[PDB]
Amino acid sequence: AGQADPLALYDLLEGRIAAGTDSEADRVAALEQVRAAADDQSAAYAYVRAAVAGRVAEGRGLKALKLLEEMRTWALTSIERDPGYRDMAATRMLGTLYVLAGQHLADGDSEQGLELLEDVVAAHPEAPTNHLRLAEGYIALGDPEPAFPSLCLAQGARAQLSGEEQRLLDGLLADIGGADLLAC
Repeated sequence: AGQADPLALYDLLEGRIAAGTDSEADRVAALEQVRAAADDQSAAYAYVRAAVAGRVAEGRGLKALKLLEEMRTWALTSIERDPGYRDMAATRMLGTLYVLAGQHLADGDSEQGLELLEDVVAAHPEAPTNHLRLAEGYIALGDPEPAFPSLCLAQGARAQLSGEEQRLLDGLLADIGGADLLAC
């Protein structure tokens, strides 16, 4: 009767986000529709539920605390269903959530979010995404020294980062005084 596939909804929302053409209304509509969609018990469904809740929360400064908990809960559900889904994307998501906003989650642990990010790097060193998110976490938690090798790996393969990821990396590098000071 026209109900959207959650995975396809996610891809459409992510396309808008990449373009910068997502409004609050677009993000909220995606959240409502994935919530309404039937759960097929897959890790993918749960990942999408978490990711879309996360995008809505991100558009509210990560201060939509109930949405952060919905993200946390569905990321854990996804991991329980298949911890290898999308090369551990749900574990990476959960790690980033904790390093950035763990203090706003009852069962979150900010510092242990770094362990999740380390786990993803250990399993999937080939993806600069993983190095970028690990570096982001170390920096967020005031521990720049271990971030530098990860920054160097992310910068070295920056052509494989999404536009959003490149802007994130470039912001971290601007904050340290410029990419020219990494001295990889």
